Amino acid sequence: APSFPFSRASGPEPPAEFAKLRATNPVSQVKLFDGSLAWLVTKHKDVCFVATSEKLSKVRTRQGFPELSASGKQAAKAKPTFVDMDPPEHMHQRSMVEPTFTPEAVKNLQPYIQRTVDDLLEQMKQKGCANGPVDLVKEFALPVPSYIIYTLLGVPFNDLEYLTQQNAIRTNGSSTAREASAANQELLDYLAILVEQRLVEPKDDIISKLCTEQVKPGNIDKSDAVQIAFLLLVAGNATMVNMIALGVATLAQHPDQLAQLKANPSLAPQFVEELCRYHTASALAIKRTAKEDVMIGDKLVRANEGIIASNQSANRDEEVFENPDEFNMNRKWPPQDPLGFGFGDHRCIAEHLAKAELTTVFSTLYQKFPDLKVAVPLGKINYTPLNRDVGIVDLPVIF
Ligand code: HEM
Repeated sequence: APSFPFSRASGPEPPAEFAKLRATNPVSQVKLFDGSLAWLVTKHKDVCFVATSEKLSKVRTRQGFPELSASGKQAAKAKPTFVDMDPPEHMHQRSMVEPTFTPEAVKNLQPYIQRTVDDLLEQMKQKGCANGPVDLVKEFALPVPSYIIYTLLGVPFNDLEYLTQQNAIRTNGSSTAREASAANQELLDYLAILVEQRLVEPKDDIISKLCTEQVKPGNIDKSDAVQIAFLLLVAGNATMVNMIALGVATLAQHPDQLAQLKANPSLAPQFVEELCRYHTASALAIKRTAKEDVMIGDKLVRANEGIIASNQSANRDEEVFENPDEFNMNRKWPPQDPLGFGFGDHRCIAEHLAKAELTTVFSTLYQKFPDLKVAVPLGKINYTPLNRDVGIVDLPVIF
């Protein structure tokens, strides 16, 4: 059994194993870091089954849960939030915070999302690039989702820049473990204080809603509110940063499609849909353990065996998406959903917010900077390490 996670084939490409497995062995066994074996599911139809089967569990203290690193094994000890829950506990807690992320709520947020993107673009303009390229990640891709989710949670404007840097330090590949855990503690301590404050005078933010509607009535206590706030911050922020940077790099690689976006910004929604299919930047979140024996394709998965469902592979599934390895914002879409945001009950709570952010970015960025160019040769883009989810560490641009 091959070791898993697989490495990406190159900077921007998924692992090569997935295409071979989809063709010859779509439900296979892989070896995890601790020597345990898990089942790996690679086809779109089987990923959807894994994501919805009531015979499968996300509870991480069940025997056989497929942890991918040693830190995940000890993270499993903590009291769980809804990301790690099965029905009916899952939707009991998830529903406490879902109101902010509904399509209607996200529509109402659209002026604020646009103003955030406008302000940060204008800041970048004023900084200019007269002394060399600027890092689109540091200057733009990192603060845009950070400022928005921090603001929704309830962080005041003056604290945004410090907390944005601390969260970036958490996931920066060159941070030492001491730097990353210090940044982590800094975030948790800040959130505990903000929870104490909002318990005394609620405002109009997510933490206030949790304090007023759940903590004070005693449905949860204040430490649960901190953990839930923390989950909403760290679950998707690094992914959002990567998607923004990957969209710029991808457009630099497909000049003809960038030219269409420049001439018709209203193509931004379709560009975003294809971006999220092609660059599946969160590819290791659909994990389960079997509560009962379950048959997947031609394989029997026994109770207490772990399953990893690759939505990355599913998003390149030839049986669903014609020419899946071509980036084509003008593709015709089949009836089946792309799985960039997962599937089923656990499907990303922030799918609509994330797409609204991405759509706002790519309908605005080239109207503001029509001559935006990646400043280094495209073969020299600093992608995330090949053993990690696809992403971009820094992206020098001029404009
Ligand atoms: C492009 C941006 C993003 C992508 C590609 C993405 C992707 C995903 C994926 C693949 C999952 C697993 C879903 C499943 O189990 O089927 C997920 C879950 C989740 N994501 Fe996102 N995400 C993004 C942005 C965000 C943001 C901005 C937030 C929070 C503000 C967020 C919060 C969550 C949470 C809380 C879950 C767990 C949901 C549950 O189990 O009920 N994500 N996301």
